[PDB]
Amino acid sequence: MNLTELKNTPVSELITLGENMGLENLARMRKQDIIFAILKQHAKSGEDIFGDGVLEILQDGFGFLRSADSSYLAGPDDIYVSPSQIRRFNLRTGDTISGKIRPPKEGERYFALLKVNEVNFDKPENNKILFENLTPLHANSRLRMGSTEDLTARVLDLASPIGRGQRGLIVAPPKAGKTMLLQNIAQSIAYNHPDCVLMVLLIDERPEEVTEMQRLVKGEVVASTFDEPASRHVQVAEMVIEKAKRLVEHKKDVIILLDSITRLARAYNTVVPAVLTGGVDANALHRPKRFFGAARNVEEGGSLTIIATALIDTGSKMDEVIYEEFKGTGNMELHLSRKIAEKRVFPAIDYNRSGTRKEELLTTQEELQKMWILRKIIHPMGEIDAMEFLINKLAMTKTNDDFFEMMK
Ligand SMILES: Nc1ncnc2c1ncn2[C@@H]1O[C@H](COP(=O)(O)OP(=O)(O)OP(O)(O)=S)[C@@H](O)[C@H]1O
Ligand SMILES: [Mg+2]
Repeated sequence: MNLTELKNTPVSELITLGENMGLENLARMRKQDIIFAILKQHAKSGEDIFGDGVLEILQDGFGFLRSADSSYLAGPDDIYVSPSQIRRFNLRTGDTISGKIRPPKEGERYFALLKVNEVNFDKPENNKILFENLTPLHANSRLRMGSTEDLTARVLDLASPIGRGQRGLIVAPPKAGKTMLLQNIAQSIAYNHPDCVLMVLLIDERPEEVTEMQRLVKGEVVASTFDEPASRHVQVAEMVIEKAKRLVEHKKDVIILLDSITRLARAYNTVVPAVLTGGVDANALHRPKRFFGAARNVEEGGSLTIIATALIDTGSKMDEVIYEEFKGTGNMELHLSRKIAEKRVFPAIDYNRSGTRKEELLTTQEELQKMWILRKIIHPMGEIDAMEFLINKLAMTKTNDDFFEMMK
């Protein structure tokens, strides 16, 4: 007597019951559409129907349990929540409600929630929200990150360390090795810290890039495709960040690997304007600045760390304005050099103009002391002839032995 055995299933596989049930024809029905016909059939013979989703309260006071699998897309398989059920348990957008659901009545489109079991993976008896969580520093906890796959991660913990609940900005021009850098972060965080909920968000991304990201990354991978309207690029980011805070409310750590603040801001721009400077509404930047600005280490407990990408040298006059607005709004900067990518040289990062401010407190009292040694002999070093020196003086060693036996 259940139907939550597996909801997150592939399309061709989901037709398991489509080859077992007494269904007429299922030729032109979507994946989210076919679950609706199956759920109603398991309702025809009484039974109990369990279910879960992510809360999104609409303009009219009611909400729906949006499927995290479908990147919070609106579908028929969504579970409805009444305004009465919102007041009953103090529910806000971003909540992960789970429990028994009910079949629709006559004149009802959606399936509705019946019983509430877990809110935010916890009993309905819980407190303080992210908006009033005291935010002192990013340095009390650290996300430390001999294969060549650990070469696009080794430089990071020397060039620009990643703090727990830290605002990070990756700056990259087209074709600089940006997409796989995020895939290298995702590895050096899952294969190192499998406790903090990892969310990988991609705005206005290609269909082949999202599926590859969905494959290689362990965790929540929410993304919007290029064919989708400008409004949907917002909805996903609006839903990912609203769930993230809700988890930080439970003293839990959350890391968001957002792709392109620009591509997110370009969406936030085409969805409400008024007076322009170079094709960008100056008022529109307020909404995406709230997204990136939420990244913090909470004093009471938990963290929210957003390591997002900024696009420079796109060619567009709009994209040049966006990065300028975000220059130093974060406290962690990782530049990606154009010239190092032009001559096939990877872990391509501008070590020189890529620091990670407020460092002192993120490392031990002398963990930084042997890091400023190389940092003092980079000024006379070139650009493309600076990264080759960072491989040979690293490959023959490990992490802490990088200078103890490498000082002549
Ligand atoms: N860590 C890495 N190790 C080895 N090769 C890399 C690494 N990062 C990037 N590359 C190479 O650099 C190229 C960059 O392609 P992507 O991984 O898609 O990065 P990208 O700069 O985001 O590409 P665009 O601009 O979105 S088409 C690839 O062809 C890879 O071969
Ligand atoms: Mg890419």
